[PDB]
Amino acid sequence: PIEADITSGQELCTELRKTIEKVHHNLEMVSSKDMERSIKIEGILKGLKQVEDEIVLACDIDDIDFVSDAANLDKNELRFLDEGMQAALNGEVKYRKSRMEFCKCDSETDFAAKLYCVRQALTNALKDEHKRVWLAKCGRTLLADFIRHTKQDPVKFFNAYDEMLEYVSNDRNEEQLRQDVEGRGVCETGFYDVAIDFIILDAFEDLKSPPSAVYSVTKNYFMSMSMKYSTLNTIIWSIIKSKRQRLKNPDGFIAKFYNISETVMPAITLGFLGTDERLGELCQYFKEQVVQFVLDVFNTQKVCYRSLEEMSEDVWIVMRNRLEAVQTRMSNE
Amino acid sequence: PIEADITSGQELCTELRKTIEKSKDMERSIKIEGILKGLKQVEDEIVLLELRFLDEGMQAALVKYRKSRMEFCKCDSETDFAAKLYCVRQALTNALKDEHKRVWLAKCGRTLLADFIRHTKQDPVKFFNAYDEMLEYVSNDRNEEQLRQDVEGRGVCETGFYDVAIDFIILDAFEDLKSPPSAVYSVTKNYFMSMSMKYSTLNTIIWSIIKSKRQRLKNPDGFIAKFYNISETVMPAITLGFLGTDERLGELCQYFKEQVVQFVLDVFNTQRSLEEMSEDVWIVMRNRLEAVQTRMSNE
Ligand SMILES: CCCCCCCCCCCCCCCC(=O)OC[C@H](COP(=O)(O)OCCN)OC(=O)CCCCCCCCCCCCCCC
Ligand SMILES: CCCCCCCCCCCCCCCC(=O)OC[C@H](COP(=O)(O)OCCN)OC(=O)CCCCCCCCCCCCCCC
Repeated sequence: PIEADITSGQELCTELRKTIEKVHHNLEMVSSKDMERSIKIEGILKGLKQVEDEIVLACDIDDIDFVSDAANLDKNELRFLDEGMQAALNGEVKYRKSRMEFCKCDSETDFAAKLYCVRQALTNALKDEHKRVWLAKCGRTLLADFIRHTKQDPVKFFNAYDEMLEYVSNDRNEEQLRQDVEGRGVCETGFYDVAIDFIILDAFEDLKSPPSAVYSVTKNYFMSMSMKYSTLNTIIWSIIKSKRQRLKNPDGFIAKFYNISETVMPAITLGFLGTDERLGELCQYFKEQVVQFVLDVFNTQKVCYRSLEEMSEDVWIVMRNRLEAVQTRMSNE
Repeated sequence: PIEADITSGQELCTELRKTIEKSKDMERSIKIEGILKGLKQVEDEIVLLELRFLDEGMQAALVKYRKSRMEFCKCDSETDFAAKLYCVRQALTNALKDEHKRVWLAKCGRTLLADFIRHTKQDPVKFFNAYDEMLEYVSNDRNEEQLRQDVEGRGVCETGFYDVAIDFIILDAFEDLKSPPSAVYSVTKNYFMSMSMKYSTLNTIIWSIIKSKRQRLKNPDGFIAKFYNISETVMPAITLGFLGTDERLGELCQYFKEQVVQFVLDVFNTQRSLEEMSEDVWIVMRNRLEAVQTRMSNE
């Protein structure tokens, strides 16, 4: 492909030189400006010929990102995958986004199966209360360390994070949590469906297509970090205030998360859409490992697709370690 | 002719430039980057290288314009558009041959927008400099060609007052304020922010957007850049007015919008001659602008 690109480019430059040559020969035939044009075109032709010979012969910010571990990838028989496969063929896998290509799967059916399996493994591993407690504490210190890195105070985030932790731990709020996400088109209420697909992955998607206004403000090389952040918080606060008006329940799941968004979104936007390579690289490492986690659990060659307990162990290992590497990347500065 | 030929080369270089944009591996990247560097250099070089008056406009199209506002002025047909418009163009430019009327209208528009920036408890000093800088620009006939190439580049047909000021700037402004980005609208209509908080946030956004737009201009001292200077200064006050929570400023904003629209409606109303309608269009214009500056002055 690249060879084809340069091949066509070589043809373009050759024709371009031919065009300039004709003009120069012509201009040569016929005032100071007339001679002036011939002089400039002459120089233009010289440079284009040199270039010809040479040919003949939201902005992502990269950051160190390479975490890997042992994987069980020696068998082709994966009853668990087949169970999801059969269920997928059965017609019991209703997705909300179908990120099959994002998960690098073969077809909707392979994604549909692997999803049904990943749903099971994640919720199964999160049956352990210690794992839920550890994961919450890790996400807290991770987002806190970042909000710290923007020279901000994460108290309000702690309040929203803790307020949200009490809601999900209290099972009496389960129906409302469903009524919310189901009203926003989410099908099941597992961790992946509500946390990964609905919140984070959509957030990484929303950060790739920001309004022309907000990004024009973030990428202003004449604004300090402080004024960038101050402007962003006002916008985010006013939008979440504007969205909170439309909610059917002011203490429901969407409102409880909007409280977290009001606090952590300003710092995250400033990271992804700012001009600081330090803050931007932190965001990319965070994004790259979260995406790599979703990529790893959707690979029969990285996790164990044979049983619930094997996959539950594997998906928890990948989740636990990816999040730690990010929290470390954040804690050390 | 030869100009078209060099224009053809410009297109070819532009396409090649984009195609080029699309240890040995690193070495090749450096080499192609150098090729792209040089290609852009020459690219830039190449770039540098009964109804009497109606009858006049009637069948005159047999009238190049930008937007068909046939409904905007509620006349019979598109062709009735071209006549009434061709007709309005002449009257405005003819009446604007008078230096006294040019001076009065400029003086009126100046104090009007200043009262606007004042209503936001702001200082219109920067606007005054931007307003004057362009007034010197349009008054100097040596900038006439550049003023064409700019507006000509944005699809404007004629260089009269109506085509550049009303059709191109004002009426476009009334439209863009009706479809604001989801972000800017939520901030202005935030009933929990003070007047100061809204204006300051709006100015930061507007200043940064115009910086992002100003980067794309072909002339940093051309007509469009001179207008962006006016926009950078008065637009924050105007946006906060139309989309804010103050009913005093909002009502003032609405009165201004209603007065300009009815003026455009009146000049496109038959119930004529070159001098007779030139007299008529100026009186309505003079009267509409005065009524607005007055209601602005008292508040
Ligand atoms: C970009 C970063 C964003 C960070 C902020 C937003 C995301 C985190 C905060 C919101 C958490 C929602 C929890 C409920 C979800 C749900 O409903 O999932 C249900 C899950 C799955 O088990 P189950 O309930 O199906 O088991 C039923 C058995 N019969 O179990 C829960 O109860 C939730 C478990 C997680 C609790 C939160 C832990 C801390 C936050 C996550 C850490 C990582 C942050 C994101 C990294 C990309
Ligand atoms: C939404 C509000 C926006 C406000 C800020 C932007 C608009 C106002 C400021 C910029 C003025 C541009 C002038 C060029 C226009 C043009 O092209 O008109 C061309 C006219 C007509 O003659 P001619 O040039 O065609 O003759 C060509 C012969 N060869 O003559 C001019 O030279 C312009 C005369 C007017 C000068 C400006 C008057 C003061 C500003 C307006 C105040 C009231 C508000 C507007 C009400 C409709």
